[PDB]
Amino acid sequence: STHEPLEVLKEETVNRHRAIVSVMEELEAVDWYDQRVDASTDPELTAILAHNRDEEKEHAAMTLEWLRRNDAKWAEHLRTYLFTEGPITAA
Amino acid sequence: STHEPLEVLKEETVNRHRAIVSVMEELEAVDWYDQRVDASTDPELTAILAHNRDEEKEHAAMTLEWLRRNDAKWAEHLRTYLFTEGPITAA
Amino acid sequence: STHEPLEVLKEETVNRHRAIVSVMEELEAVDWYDQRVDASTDPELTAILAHNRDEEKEHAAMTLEWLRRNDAKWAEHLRTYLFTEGPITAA
Amino acid sequence: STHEPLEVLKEETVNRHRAIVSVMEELEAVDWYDQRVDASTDPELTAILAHNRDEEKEHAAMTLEWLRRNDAKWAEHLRTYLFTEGPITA
Amino acid sequence: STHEPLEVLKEETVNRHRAIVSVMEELEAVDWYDQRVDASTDPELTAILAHNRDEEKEHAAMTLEWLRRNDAKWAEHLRTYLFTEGPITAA
Amino acid sequence: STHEPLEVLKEETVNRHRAIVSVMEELEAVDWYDQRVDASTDPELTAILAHNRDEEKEHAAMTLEWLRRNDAKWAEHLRTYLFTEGPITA
Amino acid sequence: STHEPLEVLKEETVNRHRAIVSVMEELEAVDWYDQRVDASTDPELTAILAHNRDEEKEHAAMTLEWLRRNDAKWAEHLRTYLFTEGPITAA
Amino acid sequence: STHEPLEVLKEETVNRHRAIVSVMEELEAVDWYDQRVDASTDPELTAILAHNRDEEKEHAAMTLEWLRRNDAKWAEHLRTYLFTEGPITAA
Amino acid sequence: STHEPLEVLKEETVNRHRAIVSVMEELEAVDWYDQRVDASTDPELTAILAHNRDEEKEHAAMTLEWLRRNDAKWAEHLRTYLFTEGPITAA
Amino acid sequence: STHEPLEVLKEETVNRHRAIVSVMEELEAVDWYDQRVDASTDPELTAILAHNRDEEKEHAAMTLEWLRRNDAKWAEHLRTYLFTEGPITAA
Ligand SMILES: [Ca+2]
Ligand SMILES: [Ca+2]
Ligand SMILES: [Ca+2]
Ligand SMILES: [Ca+2]
Ligand SMILES: [Ca+2]
Ligand SMILES: [Ca+2]
Ligand SMILES: [Ca+2]
Ligand SMILES: [Ca+2]
Ligand SMILES: [Ca+2]
Ligand SMILES: [Ca+2]
Ligand SMILES: [Ca+2]
Ligand SMILES: [Fe+3]
Ligand SMILES: [Fe+3]
Ligand SMILES: [Fe+3]
Ligand SMILES: [Fe+3]
Ligand SMILES: [Fe+3]
Ligand SMILES: [Fe+3]
Ligand SMILES: [Fe+3]
Ligand SMILES: [Fe+3]
Ligand SMILES: [Fe+3]
Ligand SMILES: [Fe+3]
Repeated sequence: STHEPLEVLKEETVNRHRAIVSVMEELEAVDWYDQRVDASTDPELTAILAHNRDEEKEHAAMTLEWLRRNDAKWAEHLRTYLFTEGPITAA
Repeated sequence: STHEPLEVLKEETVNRHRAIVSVMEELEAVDWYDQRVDASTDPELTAILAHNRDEEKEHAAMTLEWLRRNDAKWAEHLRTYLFTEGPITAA
Repeated sequence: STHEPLEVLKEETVNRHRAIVSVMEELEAVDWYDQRVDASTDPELTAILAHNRDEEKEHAAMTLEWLRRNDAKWAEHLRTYLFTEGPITAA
Repeated sequence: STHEPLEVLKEETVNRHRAIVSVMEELEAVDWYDQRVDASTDPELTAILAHNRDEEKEHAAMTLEWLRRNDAKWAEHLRTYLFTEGPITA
Repeated sequence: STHEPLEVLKEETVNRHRAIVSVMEELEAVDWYDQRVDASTDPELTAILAHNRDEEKEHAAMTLEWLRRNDAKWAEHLRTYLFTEGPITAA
Repeated sequence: STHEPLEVLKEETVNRHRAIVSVMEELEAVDWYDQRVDASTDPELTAILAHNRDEEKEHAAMTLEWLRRNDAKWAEHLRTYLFTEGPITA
Repeated sequence: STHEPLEVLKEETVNRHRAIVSVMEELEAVDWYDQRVDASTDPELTAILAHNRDEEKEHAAMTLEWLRRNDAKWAEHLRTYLFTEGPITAA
Repeated sequence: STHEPLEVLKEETVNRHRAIVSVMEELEAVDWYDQRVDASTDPELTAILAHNRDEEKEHAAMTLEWLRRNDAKWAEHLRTYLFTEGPITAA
Repeated sequence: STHEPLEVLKEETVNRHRAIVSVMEELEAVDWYDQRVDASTDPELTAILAHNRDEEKEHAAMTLEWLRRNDAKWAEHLRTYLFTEGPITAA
Repeated sequence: STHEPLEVLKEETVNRHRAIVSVMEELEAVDWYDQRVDASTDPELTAILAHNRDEEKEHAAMTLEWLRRNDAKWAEHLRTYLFTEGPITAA
């Protein structure tokens, strides 16, 4: 699932790939579940969709913390913007 | 680009969809660029790919902070795991 | 996200569609996470990937149980095969 | 059809992959068929579509049972929720 | 799932479409299952795969007979070639 | 275009794959052409579309006979339903 | 199957779209069948594949003639290059 | 980009594949551009789109002539139908 | 082809969408033709592929110029980097 | 991610491939972000989307300048059309 041949990729690059596509898949699941929660017309299904939705956010956060500990630029930019106040574009 | 009809989705659900697919696309770009950075055999191109790569991480971080500010469970789970030490699964 | 126009689909068909597509996506996440667990060369990442993997199995089982309660034929066939011993093809 | 090279995957991982994608494909067929059953305006076709639909559930159930027998946490989590009463999120 | 808008398609064209895509999907399942049957290294799984495989052929055959009964050229061409002997291109 | 590596597939399996994918593509063309025939507002084009459509059916029927001759379960199930009368789900 | 909404498209444009996509699908079948013909290890199947292959070329040629009759620039460029000798880039 | 492994394909088959997929891509560009021409509400863009469209037809015709010179059935079938008069299905 | 409903998109956004997607498709064609030029083993075909390739670049440049003239930020950023000589990341 | 096998492609072809798909992805991001800016009903999100949008144009422009410096026909055709006056077609 990589775009370049594995023999020219550094191991750390490939591990970061694994982490990044995981976050991508978690975000997609968050998004789809939230849409299904709004549209669902069954209360028992809605409670299940909403529970799964919010656990995906936890999955994403864990993997994003791993990216942060293993990439100086993820560390730098996440530190600049996360948990701030005032206009996000002026930080 | 939504899986459910727009008329049954809450406004904040659609705006979070816009933000979430944006973060997904930034992540994809990070990964793609980093792979091309490893495989490139032209250092002038490599310099452009790496420059672009790291700005995508900033675009992702900005959008993630917006999500964090506009979604309680994103705020909760990001607070739990980001900028921690020790085992990520037990934070 | 349906193959037929929503206005000819019964309400229950559309809810089962939401549940079915959720189980599909969970199964896919299990499989992909398990492959990344095998291939990962970073122990902290591996711990995270395996943690998320097993929670997707729980998201799936919760949704399958909803399908079972809301579809007589799922109930019948799941009852026949799940939690049995001996040859599966002979139950 | 795997995302990681086969030489780094354990045999058991690959067999579970085969089962898992089988279940996915059965689920998809159940959903597709059910929608076509609702939309179809020919009763003879509808009968075929519905027949096929419910046999895919059986295909899915059989494959899922194998998965369950060959993966400890599938077995654990399915045991928690399947054939229960009261709120599923509990 | 139609290539043309439903509002210009005749009802019977749309029903034949439902049948054709059904057969297409069955054929795909037969093929994927057979490939998994050859590659599987667990005999209990292999037996299930083979079982499912052969029932997809029956799903296809039922739907093909519906097409034969509802389309005169399907009827003509299936009668010319199916269950014949000697060279297929010379029937 | 196979989901499993070629080195573990039997030769006959790969040939059936060639046949099956051919039939799938013929069916897709039949369907696509029939929709275009319905939507077309040019009679000369429609005539071409309809002609091509019905020849795809012949392409499919030929390849389907090859499968019937080379796969016992295709022979069995095709024989149960094809050229029959009364309700198909029986 | 169009990229723009049908009500902004001229009728004739939509009919040329039907013809063009038909030719595209015929070309694809020609290519795939030809590849299957080279790879097949069953002579009887190969004869069916080659027979079908060459009839796709006729389906394509027929539809292409309609295009030529209904589009002045198709007529111009097909006239310039088809059935010529010497270097194609110098026709 | 081939469906069969390159080692079982004849060189000529692969060159024909390169030409066929080129024509397919040209036809797709012709169609897409023609749709954007009808839909555009900017005349300067429209003139560019129309210009590109008609040059794609030329690219297709050139490549189609190469196929004709390198494939007996293309030569046969193109000769039968192109630049004819009266009903196309009857040449 | 758009990701948001057309009725919420400004007319100029939609026209820029048409141009942007045209450039993307032109770039794609340049890349694929260039790959086919390298791999082709028939010199007559290679000459056609190379000719078409280089015309796609002209199609892209024309459309890129339309974007330059109709979008302030494209104009600003293209002006900064196009037709320069020093190291690209420092302009 | 190439359509031809890497061992038949020149090094320069593959690096141009890396730049071109990068430009394509940048163009796609510009378009998607621009559509989201129009549709967004959250002004704080809109400002992030617009910021990111315009930085993608800069990423594209850098990469495009690299292509211009490494491909004689890109340089020739870009020089013909960019930053010109009068009708784009007649330049
Ligand atoms: Ca997913
Ligand atoms: Ca992208
Ligand atoms: Ca390992
Ligand atoms: Ca059975
Ligand atoms: Ca399927
Ligand atoms: Ca049965
Ligand atoms: Ca096709
Ligand atoms: Ca009509
Ligand atoms: Ca294209
Ligand atoms: Ca200068
Ligand atoms: Ca250079
Ligand atoms: Fe998850
Ligand atoms: Fe970005
Ligand atoms: Fe999940
Ligand atoms: Fe099935
Ligand atoms: Fe089936
Ligand atoms: Fe055909
Ligand atoms: Fe055909
Ligand atoms: Fe072209
Ligand atoms: Fe072009
Ligand atoms: Fe970018």
